[PDB]
Amino acid sequence: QVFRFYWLDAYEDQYSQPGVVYLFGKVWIESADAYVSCCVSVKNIERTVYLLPRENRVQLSTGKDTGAPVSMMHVYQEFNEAVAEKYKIMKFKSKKVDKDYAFEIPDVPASSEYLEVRYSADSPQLPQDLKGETFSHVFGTNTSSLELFLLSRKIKGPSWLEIKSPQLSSQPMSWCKVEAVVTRPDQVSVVKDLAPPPVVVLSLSMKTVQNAKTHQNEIVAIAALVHHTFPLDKAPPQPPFQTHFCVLSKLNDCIFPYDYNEAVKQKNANIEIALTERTLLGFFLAKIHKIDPDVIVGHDIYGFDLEVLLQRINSCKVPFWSKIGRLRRSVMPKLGGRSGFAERNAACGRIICDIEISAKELIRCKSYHLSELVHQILKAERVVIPPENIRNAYNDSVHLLYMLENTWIDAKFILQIMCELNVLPLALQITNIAGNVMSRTLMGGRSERNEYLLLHAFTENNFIVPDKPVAAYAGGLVLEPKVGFYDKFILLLDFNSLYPSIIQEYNICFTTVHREADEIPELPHSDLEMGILPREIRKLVERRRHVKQLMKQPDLNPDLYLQYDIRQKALKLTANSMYGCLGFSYSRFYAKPLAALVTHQGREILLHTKEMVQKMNLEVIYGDTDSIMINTNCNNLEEVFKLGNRVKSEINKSYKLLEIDIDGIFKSLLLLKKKKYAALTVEPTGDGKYVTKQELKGLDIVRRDWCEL
DNA sequence: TCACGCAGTATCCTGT
RNA sequence: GGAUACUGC
Ligand SMILES: Nc1nc2c(ncn2[C@H]2C[C@H](O)[C@@H](COP(=O)(O)OP(=O)(O)OP(=O)(O)O)O2)c(=O)[nH]1
Ligand SMILES: [Mg+2]
Ligand SMILES: [Mg+2]
Repeated sequence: QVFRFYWLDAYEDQYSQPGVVYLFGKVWIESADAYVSCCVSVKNIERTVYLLPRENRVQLSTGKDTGAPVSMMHVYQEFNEAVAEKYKIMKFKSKKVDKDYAFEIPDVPASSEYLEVRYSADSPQLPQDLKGETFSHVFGTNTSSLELFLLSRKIKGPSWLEIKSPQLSSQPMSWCKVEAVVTRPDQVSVVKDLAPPPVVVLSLSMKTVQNAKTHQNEIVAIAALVHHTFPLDKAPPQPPFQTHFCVLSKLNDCIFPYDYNEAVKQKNANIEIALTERTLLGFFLAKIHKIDPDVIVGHDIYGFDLEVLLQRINSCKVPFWSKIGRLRRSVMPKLGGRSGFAERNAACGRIICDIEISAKELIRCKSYHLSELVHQILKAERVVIPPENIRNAYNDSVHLLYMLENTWIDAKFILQIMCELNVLPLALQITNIAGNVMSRTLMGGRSERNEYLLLHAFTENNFIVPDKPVAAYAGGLVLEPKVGFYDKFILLLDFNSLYPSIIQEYNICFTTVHREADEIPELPHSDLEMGILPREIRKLVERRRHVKQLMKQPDLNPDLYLQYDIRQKALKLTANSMYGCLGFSYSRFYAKPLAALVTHQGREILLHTKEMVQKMNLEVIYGDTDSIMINTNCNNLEEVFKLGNRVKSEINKSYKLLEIDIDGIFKSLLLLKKKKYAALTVEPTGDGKYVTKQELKGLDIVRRDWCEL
């Protein structure tokens, strides 16, 4: 009876079905002794709102303070008599909860006794600014259903969930193989310490042609590579694809060169030849339904691939468009909108991986075209089929087969790139750390991840989170450089996780600093307890540190090492974003004061460090917001290292959690301008010997807007 | 429906 | 005064 399944994606429709969340994932079946797709519909996720009592009764804001003390009974009576009837709410359940609060709404105390009202999602929605006579504010009016489910059930990222007493479905509701319905959200729980299951993956590449008359792109070939046991916690499987399927359709005008039959006969039996685009799209939809991939990967999938797929399906009236997704629906989502949210909805329940977004997030390249990505990652050369030659290729069997094989090779390249960067395992790790949905993580961006991280952190610690929204401050300090050429060892001292360590050390948090709705707030007292933001930051930092320790293992494979490096970078960025969102205008946690303070402290720190170095009678020639370059004026490497250690210790002696380390020893330096220099980093091998590696920072030579020559 | 912060260097244009 | 790029942290 207990349904144990691994959940990968969640989809909700705020307008069609209120209070229903469609989780999708994998379940284990002994009859087939394998893993099959499952769709669980959590129902009746009741709206929860919090009412804040007033200290003194106010005559509907007309007579102002009246002097009558207000208790929870007064608030409940006011809600039951006036608000409920006015806004057409039939049935609700109310209780009292003591909750804390520290955010950007004034007159809301730190810890207050709120009245929590729970009522179905079918009823209307109370206004945000609703003010009565006993309560001064209402929180949670527009909270989404998925957010409520995830936060209430403490679900963070893909994981194993147990459902008690599942129910079947009166009629089919999904294209999966197993379905269940949960009548309450309390029946779903998370079970920890279990391995992720394998997930099917389909890498697809399309080749189209632009019909000038309609200016609409028409599909002529599709290729797909499918793996049925792709892991989410281990290295990619070699080879990266198990099976494949290719479909080729004749254009609306041209005809085959009277030899396609023999060509396909002698080539292979896995190529399906169709005569009309309708048949091609139908066969593709049927194949997608049969394979049932949990991850669909491609290049420009959000931009061109899926948009053109849906457009052609609509134009050709191909039956059963919903096969492209995992939920059976009648009305297509509206074509348009920013990014690919319409495309995401069209493929609801199926994770979509655009290697362009992941490449932009993970690595840096001059261009993110497929050719450049293959050149830089896989180190291979990809041939390009001119757009004007695809149409003319329908004149010989050899050329058409070559076109189809080119599409196949493009799909293989996409899958190989996906495997190389560890897009999927890294996405899973980031999602688990943050707590968002995996599709959101793979769509790119940083705001959502930190938003959900802080949401979970605050909800777990008995807080009322804000309501979703419906050069502004000083930054770092860049010391004036002594531009020139230095032929002696240059010692670079860099701080470790500067801003996160500042947040931890000085205890900068929402609940610690006293903000007032553009001046730098005072540092919080040292007699308080560590807040939520510091603790979370610490966690992230520790994760990164552990990864670095792994990177330090001796005799490690190159590729694996690189992977670890990428991971480190990701985590660092996450922490930095946890800082930066504090000054993000459109963030759910806009706390510009706090961020300002952070930066200010950083500046102070740098200043102090510089002063100390000068008190040691050394020379300081550069520094960018956490670093100092010292002209050792020496040529004995060992001695330089000694000095490093010395100053390092000295600096550390002033701080508890902050740390400074030797970020590099430059044999020679060419310091041109602020944030523009070159050097020969010294990597010691042992016995006093060392190798030199060229390093450039900010020079035009490392910019993409100049001719390669 | 979206989207991390700020400091800094380089190039180019201002008619109806 | 403005506009367009992309480095640094
Ligand atoms: N908001 C934001 N801030 C950043 C980003 N990159 C760097 N910073 C800021 C915050 C960092 O604490 C500060 C110091 O830069 P670093 O590159 O030396 O990183 P950090 O010291 O945090 O760690 P590390 O020296 O690599 O161990 O610069 C970023 O991508 N976003
Ligand atoms: Mg640093
Ligand atoms: Mg000026």
